[PDB]
Amino acid sequence: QTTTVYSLEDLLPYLKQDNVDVKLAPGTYNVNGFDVGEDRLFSTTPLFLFEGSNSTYDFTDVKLNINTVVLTKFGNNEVNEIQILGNNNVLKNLKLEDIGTTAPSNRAQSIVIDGRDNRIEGFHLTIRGSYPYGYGDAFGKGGGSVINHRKHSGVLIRGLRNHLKDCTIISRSYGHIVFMQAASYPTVEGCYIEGEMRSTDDMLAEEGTGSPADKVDFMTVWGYKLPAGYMMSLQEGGIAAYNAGTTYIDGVEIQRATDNPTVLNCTIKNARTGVTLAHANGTKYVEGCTVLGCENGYSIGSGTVVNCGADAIYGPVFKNTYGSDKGYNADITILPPSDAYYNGHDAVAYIGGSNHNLTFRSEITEIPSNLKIMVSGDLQGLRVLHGSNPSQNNFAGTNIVLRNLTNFPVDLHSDSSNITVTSCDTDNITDNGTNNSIEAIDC
Repeated sequence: QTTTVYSLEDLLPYLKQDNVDVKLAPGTYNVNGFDVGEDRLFSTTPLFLFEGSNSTYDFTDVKLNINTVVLTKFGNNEVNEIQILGNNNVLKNLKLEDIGTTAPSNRAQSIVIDGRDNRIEGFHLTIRGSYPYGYGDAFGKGGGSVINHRKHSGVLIRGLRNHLKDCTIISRSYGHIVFMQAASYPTVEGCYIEGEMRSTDDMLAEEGTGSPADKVDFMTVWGYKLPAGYMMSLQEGGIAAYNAGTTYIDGVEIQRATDNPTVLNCTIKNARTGVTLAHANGTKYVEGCTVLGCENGYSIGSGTVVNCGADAIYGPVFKNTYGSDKGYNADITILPPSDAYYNGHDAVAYIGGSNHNLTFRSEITEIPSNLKIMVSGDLQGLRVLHGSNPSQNNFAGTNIVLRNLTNFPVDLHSDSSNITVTSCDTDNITDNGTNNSIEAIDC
């Protein structure tokens, strides 16, 4: 029943059909600029548009090389390499690599998952080609940028009950690695997700070169000159959910927030955030995850983070996003450093909002003097200085259980109230709050 094809040309008609079982034969397939045009292999974008439903596509031992010049061959329009519009499809085992670093004319996504009940499993994706590449989001990630951007993100999960499973996603592009827009019940499971980092000090060393950042005197979109002493991802979110998107399911165009996301047994390295789901609605659940060398570890707003780890070399392992955060329950291990420390945020965690139950565990004995668990206060976060992003900083925390099974110090700010703290040591706890309880635990 499986049909095997031996070229991209013979693959494309099956994408339009329902209930097919198709295999693209092992080999290397190249997509170049000359493959785009009216009489060419790819006359439209998305390049591979999966419109059928109830189909299975096997890409075992397939290497698909897409030249990044293709991101410029469709005018000033978004280019998606793969988009799934149908339902109940399974795509497996493709190795997809962007060749070169040519930026999109507008913007690009490697994979977009619409429809419902689709699964992409076992893919190996390498994302390349974006502008500007080397500043993270310092000079703009949305409208009103200081340096105008041509972003290129990895996997965009939308639709309903769509599933990214056992994939490796490597990004060397300015964009999210895995993100969700208008996705209901998305699941990310068993994935390895990886960006790369650059220090703000290395960016500031562009002074006098005539670089794009040098020409704006390093004035960030946050309203201040780029501060020294931070490590930034060149990517955006590793696994990030946003509240405003459009998706299509069964011909219906839907504009909604992401809801009910689940993230299981993923490892996320060198992204702006490990897992951020604060903007998603419904039930948020994160379990078994490992976050290494990200600017922020876990920020889900409300829900459960359990049996998860993060190191603190570049930023806090935990952050409450807003003072509106309620019901965030977490059990997070602060992992040994994956690399040298370079944490300009002066915090291992920033806690606020209300009715949280937070446990931190760690075997670390070598504690950098600037790292502390903060409950309320003025976070020295890269994007929240000098009143920038004001709702994400300087807010109160009330009625929170904090179980500090670590050697990290704790600072309870004046805006903290009714914090129930238990800690291995109470001598390194500063309490300036109201009606807080501090009790010692024996290891």
